[PDB]
Amino acid sequence: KSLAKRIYEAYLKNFNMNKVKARVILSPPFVIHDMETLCMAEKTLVKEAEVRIFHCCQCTSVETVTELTEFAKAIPGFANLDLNDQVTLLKYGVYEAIFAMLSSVMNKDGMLVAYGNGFITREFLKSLRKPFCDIMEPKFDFAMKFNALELDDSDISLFVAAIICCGDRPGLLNVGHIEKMQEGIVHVLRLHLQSNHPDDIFLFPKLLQKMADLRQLVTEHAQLVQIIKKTESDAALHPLLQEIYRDM
Ligand SMILES: CC(C)(Oc1ccc(CCOc2ccc(/N=N/c3ccccc3)cc2)cc1)C(=O)O
Repeated sequence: KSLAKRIYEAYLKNFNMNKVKARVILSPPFVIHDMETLCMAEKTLVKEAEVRIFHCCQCTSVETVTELTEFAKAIPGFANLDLNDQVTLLKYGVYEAIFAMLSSVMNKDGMLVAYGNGFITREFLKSLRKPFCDIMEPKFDFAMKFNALELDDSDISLFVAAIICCGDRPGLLNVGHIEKMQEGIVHVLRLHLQSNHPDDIFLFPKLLQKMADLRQLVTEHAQLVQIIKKTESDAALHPLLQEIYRDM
């Protein structure tokens, strides 16, 4: 199906980091396993260590939104939608996509950061004071079960495309058409999963469960976000991310 080929190529063009790239790397990355190694990484690769780390998260968040936006625009049909719908889908979709794609750079030990040249451990993140330690853990939890599906980039591209073109985001104008868009993408995905993962012909419905879990993961994230907004002064939230979260 040509739709699979376009989305995949759009995803390779638009996402600087992808799974095969991240796996080749994890197969020489710098390891932030402690403060001493944190500071060293802040010398080369990119105020409390905690809020520093947080700020780095926001930077990465913003870059990925930009890339998701550009990826969206390259999805057949997307640019032909009304603007308020292009905005709506992105608004409600970026964080599900972000956390789905975050899985590609996480193993049980930690996650790649600084465009791949850094690696921050899961443990070191958990050692952090509250609530900042509660930020990455649920994402690591999601990632482990997600990576267990062993999707590749050709799968993930379609999965992210489906997250984005989602007929049930609140406030859509042309729902009928967006439903059909999603149907077409979901269709490509299912068949693609059937040819690319014959060993689990029910991998498709499992990914639908993943979608549900992403919606719940993100909801919980926004709450922790709202907590950190009200706890820590010195942890300012980037106005772009703040706009994304507004009335979400
Ligand atoms: C508030 C915010 C930003 O929440 C999020 C938190 C995490 C993520 C996923 C990406 O997370 C990262 C965490 C740490 C990173 N550190 N990189 C370095 C580099 C050098 C030195 C120290 C750390 C990078 C990514 C997404 C969102 C949100 O709601 O957007």
